[PDB]
Amino acid sequence: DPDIFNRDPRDHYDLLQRLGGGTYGEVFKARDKVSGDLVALKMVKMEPDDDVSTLQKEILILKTCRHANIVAYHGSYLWLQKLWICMEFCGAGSLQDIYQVTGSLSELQISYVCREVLQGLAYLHSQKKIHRDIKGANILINDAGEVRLADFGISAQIGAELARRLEFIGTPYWMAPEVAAVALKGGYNELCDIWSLGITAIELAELQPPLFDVHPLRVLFLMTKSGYQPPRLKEKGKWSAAFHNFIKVTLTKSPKKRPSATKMLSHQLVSQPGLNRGLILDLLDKLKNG
Amino acid sequence: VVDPDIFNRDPRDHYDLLQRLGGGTYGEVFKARDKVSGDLVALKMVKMEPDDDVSTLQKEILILKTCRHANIVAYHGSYLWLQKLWICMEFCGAGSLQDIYQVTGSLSELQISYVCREVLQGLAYLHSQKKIHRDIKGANILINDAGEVRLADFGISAQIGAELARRLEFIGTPYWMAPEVAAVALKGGYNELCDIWSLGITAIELAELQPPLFDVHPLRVLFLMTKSGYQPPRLKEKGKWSAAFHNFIKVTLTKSPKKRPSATKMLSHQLVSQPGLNRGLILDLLDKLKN
Ligand SMILES: Cc1c(N)cncc1-c1cc2cc(Nc3cc4n(n3)CC(=O)N(C)CC4)ncc2c(N)c1F
Ligand SMILES: CNC(=O)c1c(C(N)=O)nc2n1[C@H]1C[C@H](C1)c1ccc(C#C[C@]3(O)CCN(C)C3=O)cc1-2
Ligand code: NA
Repeated sequence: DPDIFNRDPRDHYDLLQRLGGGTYGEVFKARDKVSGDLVALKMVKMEPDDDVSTLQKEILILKTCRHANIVAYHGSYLWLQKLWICMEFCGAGSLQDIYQVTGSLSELQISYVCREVLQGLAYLHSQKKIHRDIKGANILINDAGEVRLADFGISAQIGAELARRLEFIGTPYWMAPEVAAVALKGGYNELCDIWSLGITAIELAELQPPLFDVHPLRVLFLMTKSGYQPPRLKEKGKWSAAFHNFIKVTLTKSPKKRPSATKMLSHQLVSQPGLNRGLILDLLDKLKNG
Repeated sequence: VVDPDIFNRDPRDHYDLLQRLGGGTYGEVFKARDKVSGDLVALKMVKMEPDDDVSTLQKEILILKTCRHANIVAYHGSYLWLQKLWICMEFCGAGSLQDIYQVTGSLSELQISYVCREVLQGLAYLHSQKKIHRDIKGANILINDAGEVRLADFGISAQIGAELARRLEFIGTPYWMAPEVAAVALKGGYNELCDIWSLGITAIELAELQPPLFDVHPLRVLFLMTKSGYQPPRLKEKGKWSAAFHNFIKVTLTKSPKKRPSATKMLSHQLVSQPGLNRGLILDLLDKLKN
């Protein structure tokens, strides 16, 4: 790929500190040596006997993605078999990091977050791209209180596996149509991000998604049973009917009836006036006071 | 561990390798003869390393040793020696139905009806054990010297099991995951009824010596099955086949998995329940092969 910078990222950036994990790779905070601007660098090591398809898909996803509510992609450096993905810096970290200090968010704060994530998802889905990993840990906040979607590692893995299973599909002349549809289209569509956002709205309201106490495998099994009920907000009178309805429609069980991102953006909870980053600046102020 | 019952010895202590089978189609399968008794077996060799992931093989052997049925190829055990695993199975002199019809030509309706009944019995057993074959085809249906029909090649089935095992060990935190995504993660997006469709295609293969659309690009064929107006394939020669055979093709090739009948249900279909079906039809096929 000619877009890759074939040089050492330390040519341009002072590495400052490790910021955490992600779906794969280590993320570093760094500073532009010329402008003094801050960035984050997701470093992915490519070891000798490694399939790099997932990494290549991640770069492919980001190369054509330009939307304010998606963490900006500035490019990638390949050096000493390490790929450094350079991106926009969001100084406050993830919402999950934040609410573990501040406590649960207010309804207006959640409404701003949901509106901003929905704007990002509409753009992503308009590119036939899926996030598939929406949660508080993947919603980043910068010092201005603005909302950014991050970590496409899961998205990239899904696209690489789909391309791989397709390349190694062999002769499908005996294959049933439902198997073929799964091989080409994966078994679901972008509306899974709308459900995840509804669960995130509960997360931000209650500091954990439903059934977080339950073993992950057990949770998978419960969601596939006939009696599975979409979760609800635990405290009824704490939240408006608009918030309850938002949760109800985003958590529609059938994907055939789950509304799209663009449709959800006309929902009154996220289309109401007065939603601005200042609501999140207030949250960041709670952080600043222990 | 690949299998607690592995024989930690070289199978060539006991067998002489006589010839490779499949010409690469079946992989490294070998006709082998017992050095002492002269009994013939099939040894399928798979190369192993320390770094090699053994999950698929482990699943394949688990399937073979736990799914003993009259219509599944017989499994005699596995040898591990010098980074080579050998799967020992019964030897079928005639090979697969594809081997046979490339010599004999198209099978008769009764012979195809008998194969379908026997395969459905094996599938009904497999599905009853929460197993999916997912690669039913003429090349994977063996005919032994006694004229018995036996499903084989559980490699795709093993792969599917190994993918599910890896998704669940690395499931992470699925608390934000949508129900339809959890269903695909857990159940794969389809069910054992895909095998019923594959048998319908196989019945056409045994009658015409090619599956429908064999001359169309594989990726093109895949896409067509996802288009709303996909018409399931039919038998070419209408006049050659009975109404029951056409209807059997119709029902197995129900494109909606919600309406496709199960293996046990399909066994009460008029075609595969008719009294004229007996092993002699296949022995007759073997007699034709021998001539
Ligand atoms: C079908 C198959 C798959 N798909 C994958 N892995 C193994 C087998 C598999 C093949 C067998 C083949 C034979 N015997 C014959 C006889 C002939 N062939 N093979 C082909 C050939 O080479 N000739 C020259 C024609 C006659 N016996 C037992 C087998 C067995 N137990 C298997 F599991
Ligand atoms: C103060 N700040 C951060 O703690 C930050 C930023 C930050 N920018 O500030 N990022 C992370 N963290 C931490 C660590 C972890 C959360 C993480 C994990 C994965 C990704 C990613 C990614 C991409 O797939 C590649 C490029 N791109 C636009 C993606 O989405 C970013 C981050
Ligand atoms: Na072979």
